[PDB]
Amino acid sequence: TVIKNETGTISISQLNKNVWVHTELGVPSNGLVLNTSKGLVLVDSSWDDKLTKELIEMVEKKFQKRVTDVIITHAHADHIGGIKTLKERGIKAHSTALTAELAKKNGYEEPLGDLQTVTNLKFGNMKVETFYPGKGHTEDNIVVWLPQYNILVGGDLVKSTSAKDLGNVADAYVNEWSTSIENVLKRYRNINAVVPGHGEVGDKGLLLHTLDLLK
Ligand SMILES: [Zn+2]
Repeated sequence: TVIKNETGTISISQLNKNVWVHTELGVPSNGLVLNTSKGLVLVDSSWDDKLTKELIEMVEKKFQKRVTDVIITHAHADHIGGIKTLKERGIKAHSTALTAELAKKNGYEEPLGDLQTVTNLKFGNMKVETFYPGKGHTEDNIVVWLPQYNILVGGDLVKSTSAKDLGNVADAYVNEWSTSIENVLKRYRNINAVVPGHGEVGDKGLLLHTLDLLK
C-alpha cells in the first residue's frame, strides 16, 4: 500500500488502520505517521526542512488532519533536519533533554526536551511510549513503542536485514549498543513489527541482527 508522491522522494505504506511508515531519500530513512483522532503524529520527520515540509504536506492532505506532534528519536541531521519547519508551523517536537542539548550544540533549533527515560503520550486514541534504552547508534537514541499495536520504531538503533554492517559509527557506542538493544528486548517481549531507521520493516529479528552486527 505504497502511496508515493510527486517525485518518489517521499513515500508512505500502511502498517495498519492508523499507522503508516514514512520513507524519504536524502540512503532511505524511515519514520512513522500516526493517524490519531486529534491530528497526525510523526515519529521522526526528515533529512531537511524541504522534505519535512513535503512530508507534512503530503500527510495532511491524505489524512485530512494536521501534523500536531513529532517525536525526534535522535539529534542527528537526518532526524532533526526539519526542526525549523516543525517549530515555525507550531508542531510540537518531542525529544529527550539529551537530544535537545545535542540539537542545540550542533546549531539546531531545539525540540522540547520533554521525554524522559520512559514517557507515555496519548494522542486522541493513540498511545505512544518513548523509551530511552541507552546508547547505541548515538548516545541519545530512543525507540518508540505503540503498545496498542506492539509496534516498535527502533530508529537507527535497529538495522534492517539488508544492513550488513553498523553504518555511521562516528557517534556510536558499539560497546553499549548491545545492552541497549537487550534493554529493548526485555522491555518489549512481544513485538509484532519493528521499523528500523533505514530499510524494510521486520520483527524482533532486526534486534537479533543488530546484535550480531555488533560482534
Ligand atoms: Zn543517526
